[PDB]
Amino acid sequence: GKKLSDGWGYRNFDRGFFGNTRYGAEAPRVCILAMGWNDSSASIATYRDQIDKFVRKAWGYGCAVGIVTVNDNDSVRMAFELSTKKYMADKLGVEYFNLGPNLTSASSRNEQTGYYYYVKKDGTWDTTHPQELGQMAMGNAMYMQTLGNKYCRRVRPGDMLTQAAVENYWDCVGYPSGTHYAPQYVPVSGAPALNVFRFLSKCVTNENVTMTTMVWCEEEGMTVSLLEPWTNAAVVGQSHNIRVESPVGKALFESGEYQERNTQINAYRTVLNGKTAMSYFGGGKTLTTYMGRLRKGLNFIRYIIDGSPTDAYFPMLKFGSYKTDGVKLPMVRLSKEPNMTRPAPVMKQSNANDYGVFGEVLSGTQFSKTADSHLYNGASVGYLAVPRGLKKNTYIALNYNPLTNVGVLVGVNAAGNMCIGTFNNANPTDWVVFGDTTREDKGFKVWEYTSSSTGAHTFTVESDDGTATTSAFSTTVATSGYVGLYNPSASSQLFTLEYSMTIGNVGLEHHHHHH
Amino acid sequence: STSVYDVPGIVVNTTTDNRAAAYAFPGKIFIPNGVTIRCNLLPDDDVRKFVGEGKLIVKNQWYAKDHTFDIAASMNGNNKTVNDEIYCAFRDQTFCRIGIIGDSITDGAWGKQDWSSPPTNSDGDLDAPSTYNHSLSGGSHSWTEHWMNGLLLTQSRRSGETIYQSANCSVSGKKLSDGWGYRNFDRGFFGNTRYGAEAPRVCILAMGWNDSSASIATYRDQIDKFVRKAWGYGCAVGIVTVNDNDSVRMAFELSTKKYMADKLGVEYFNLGPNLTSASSRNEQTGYYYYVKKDGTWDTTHPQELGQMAMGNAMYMQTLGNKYCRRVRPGDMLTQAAVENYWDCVGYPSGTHYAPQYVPVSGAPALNVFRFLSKCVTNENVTMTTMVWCEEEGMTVSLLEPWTNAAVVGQSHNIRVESPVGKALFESGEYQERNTQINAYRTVLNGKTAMSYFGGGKTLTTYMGRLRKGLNFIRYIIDGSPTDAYFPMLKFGSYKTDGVKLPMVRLSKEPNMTRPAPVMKQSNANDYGVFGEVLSGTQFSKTADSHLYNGASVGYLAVPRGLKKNTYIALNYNPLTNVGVLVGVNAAGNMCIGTFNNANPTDWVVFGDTTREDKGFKVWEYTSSSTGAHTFTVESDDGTATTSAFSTTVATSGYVGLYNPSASSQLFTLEYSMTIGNVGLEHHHHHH
Ligand SMILES: [Cl-]
Ligand SMILES: [Cl-]
Ligand SMILES: [Cl-]
Ligand SMILES: [Cl-]
Ligand SMILES: [Cl-]
Ligand SMILES: [Cl-]
Repeated sequence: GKKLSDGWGYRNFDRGFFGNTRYGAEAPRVCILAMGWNDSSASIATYRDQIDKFVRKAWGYGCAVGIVTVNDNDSVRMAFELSTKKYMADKLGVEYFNLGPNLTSASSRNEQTGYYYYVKKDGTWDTTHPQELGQMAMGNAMYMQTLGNKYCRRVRPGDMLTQAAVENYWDCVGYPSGTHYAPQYVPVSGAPALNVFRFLSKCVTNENVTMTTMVWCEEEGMTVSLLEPWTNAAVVGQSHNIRVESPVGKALFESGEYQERNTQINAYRTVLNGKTAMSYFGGGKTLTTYMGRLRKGLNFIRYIIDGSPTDAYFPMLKFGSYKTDGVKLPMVRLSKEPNMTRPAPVMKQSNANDYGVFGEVLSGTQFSKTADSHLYNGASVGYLAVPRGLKKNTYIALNYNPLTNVGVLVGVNAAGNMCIGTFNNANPTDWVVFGDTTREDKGFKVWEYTSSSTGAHTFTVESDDGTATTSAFSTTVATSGYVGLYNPSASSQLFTLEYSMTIGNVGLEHHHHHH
Repeated sequence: STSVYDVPGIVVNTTTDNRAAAYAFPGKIFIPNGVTIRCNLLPDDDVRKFVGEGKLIVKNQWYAKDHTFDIAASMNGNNKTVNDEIYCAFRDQTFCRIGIIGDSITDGAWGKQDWSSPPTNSDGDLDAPSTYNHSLSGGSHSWTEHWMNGLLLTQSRRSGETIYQSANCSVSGKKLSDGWGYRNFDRGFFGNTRYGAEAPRVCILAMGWNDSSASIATYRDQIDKFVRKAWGYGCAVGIVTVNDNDSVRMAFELSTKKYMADKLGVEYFNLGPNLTSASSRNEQTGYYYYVKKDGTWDTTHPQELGQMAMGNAMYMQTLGNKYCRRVRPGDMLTQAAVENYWDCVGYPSGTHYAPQYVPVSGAPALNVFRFLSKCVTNENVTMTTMVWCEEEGMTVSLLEPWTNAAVVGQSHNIRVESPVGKALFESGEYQERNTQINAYRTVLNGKTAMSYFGGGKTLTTYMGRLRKGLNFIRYIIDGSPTDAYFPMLKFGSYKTDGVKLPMVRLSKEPNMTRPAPVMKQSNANDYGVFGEVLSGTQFSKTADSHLYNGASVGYLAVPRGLKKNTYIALNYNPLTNVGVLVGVNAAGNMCIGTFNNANPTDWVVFGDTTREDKGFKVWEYTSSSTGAHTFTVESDDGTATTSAFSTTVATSGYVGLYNPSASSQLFTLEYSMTIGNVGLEHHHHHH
């Protein structure tokens, strides 16, 4: 209810800063003039003079002065603010800020956000005084226009946050010591993926850590994936997890009079949450976790490592879009050379484009790689179709990792049965054999699911004639990779197939009985 | 400088014309603060003769009138700003005459094929005295007037009053190096009573192209001279580069006009980039933008679409900056702060209505909105907005959030034009060319879903592709409505729009009484009204209708068929519990029907009684006549077919599964909705 035209802001500069010993009883190092909305009946000239008066008082007392417009939701106020606060900021040579645009973005995400941003507890409409999420979106804009400008990366689909200059973007606080650790760059080798990295960044903590970062999404519909580049001495079951909040701010108090409303809004802010792949598969690995959708504007990312680790490595983040993420291999028909001892990807890119660790995880192409796990597992569906079947001793490879030479095989063995197994840097020793011995050149489908309990990739194979089926194969070893072909037979053979990995969020069931 | 009191021949009063004495004196003249003299300056007289903080009384050479020249403003700048004046005029609702001094491009070539220059005398200068208005004549379709169009369309959201008007004093072949722009400042503005016979509130210097043989230093000095004259007479000065299509001119413009704009502290504008975008959209736009009526190539004087694209850039760099949203695929324009982006003019009253925010409920979609914006009109309305597309290949969808008391058949329609401007005159000598170019501008047009399905509903309409740059969106509501609600707009891409559900195999629980979507997102991501309409994913929703209906194809495949009393749901709306069912009934026949918040009472049953676990496809089409969604079902063995099902009730929703049987069952399916534009037929005979 206070106005700049009244002289209230000018007077209470003294009373507010000099008169408050908790505020230091002195001029503040930074002084922000944020008034404007109340005064629209006052002349442009009048208001300009009041701004001049205010700025020079603050200048004289040693303050670094800024001027900020906080809201853009009123047609006339926008023009007024431009002619006074923006005008005087330029003329006086003081920094100008507008939080309005980001409020508009956050509040206009869909058909429901208008409620969350502008509807008061008494059920009335107010775009002048935004609700909790609105106040956060404004603060987020102010952060981006200050420290965020150099310390927060602006991202679009296709971008990656790597292990380089992590100290710019990440912190690493230990629990319970509360130590803020400093990143180190160490050379890594002795495993194919590490030889790709050459160097990773880490902290030596010997305790649980919380690694946080922020990114600014330039577009709606964006997504994020997690790379845990070296799971060192981790043990399966530890509570490693990750969480994304957007918009960002001081969390509402989960207590008091408005505990329910506050819990509701915080939950709404939390757009992603769950266990990482490391929690499923343990140490000595390099693992990828699909997470899901982000929000336009500022996103807060909190990453927890459990089990009191000696070394804690910073993760990398890959950004995509929910409109294109997945794996999409349209129908292809191609021959492969005989006497192979190693599966080969159906569709390759240049090594400069993808060296097979993280860059093409669920990127949604004919070149894409699956992920080891999802934040929301047991909700996605891998699908392979081999319409004209396969020759004997000929197989399709699923989740094949050319770097580690590990993947799943499915096809027709020498005896003419269907079979599925784990190619673990050698021909499988865990073959699951099924159906009659006449499976050559007969079509089948393969469906892949994941367990939200174990992280295991479970496979169901069904011949088109309905005679040969199995779901008896499951793996926690060949959990991600590319589609490949394998021809260990003595003759060149044709392979016809398509593959698609569809991402889901709500868990789905896929069981039926023999009846 | 010399003090004015020491200069021979000067008389310090307000009546004696000190002009002859002042310019007979060879040096500069200092007039102190608070002191005014009469100096009847002639248009060629260098106003930099005077320094200090005094004032001149300057007689109008064409009307019985005087003008004040402020030397302090001329010497130090007046701190006025083009944007400041334009935004101030919007807020204060005061008149804002915008004057432009320029050359051929700004004159209006080739904004319309019958373009002509302002009248000029035998000396080559603007006629004065004058009642000429270029905007109503040969320069009616210059980029300046398209710029005005954008301003006036933004102004329309407050009032019907025409506060933005141009004074385009631009003549082809004229130069700044000659001193022509400096001289004709006076003649153009003072000498024209239709232009107010005074300095304009805004003054734009748009010259540049002609002068490339003149020195950088020479040209800088001419800009300095011009700006200070305009400063002294009270103008908010801007400098604009209009074209970027010449390699050498770009560098020249940077070293003079951009350079001096920064040094003098006046706003700088470049319309070039947007011209480049619009003109480089594809392999054919080069013709539309740069080929003259005589079949020759000219990238210096763009055609009609080029002039509009330039004006659009100028609008974006002025009022458009706060009053036009910049969009990319994924963005939505909602019901919040519509007054910033929309107007609402009634017909025939011509009233400009003000938006109201009212609480809504009593229907699932309204409970999602909680609040909508509307106008109470009791008459037909036209709602217009503009958006700026940051990318090529973008699309738009329409949401009509509450169709209130609408009746089926009313002519509600929507139209998109891009680039934007004053429409070419559909008459005269170039009626055919003009009609052609306007049609080309109009990138989308057609009936809305409300026109098909009527009142008491919430409806979505897919529209189609937009253009990079400024897009004009006009929305008409017919049938004299009491309430008119503002629509929301969702933006996508033509490369990804549709519905795409790859092959999925999943089981569902027995004894359901409600279909359930195959693939869900979080409620925060999509609450099922508008956010995922044709977004092109496994989560996406279909639309009730298209601007271009009867051109798209829904496709469902159920390769391994279905168990008895088990169905796939199409267009299922979980909010209203409404959708289409197709599958195998308890008797073992195929069937299709409308699940209207209950099991269907309109079942269409066909085929023999052995359809269990036998594959079928389903094809969905729309009528451009009725808006109805018509279905064709065909079993893979060819024995069971029907096209006898049609709905105007279950017109949009998600893919779902329905298992009312007593056992858990597997469902294998894929679905795709492909958007088309040219209408297609899909009928065959039993022969
Ligand atoms: Cl207030
Ligand atoms: Cl006020
Ligand atoms: Cl100056
Ligand atoms: Cl004459
Ligand atoms: Cl010219
Ligand atoms: Cl020249």
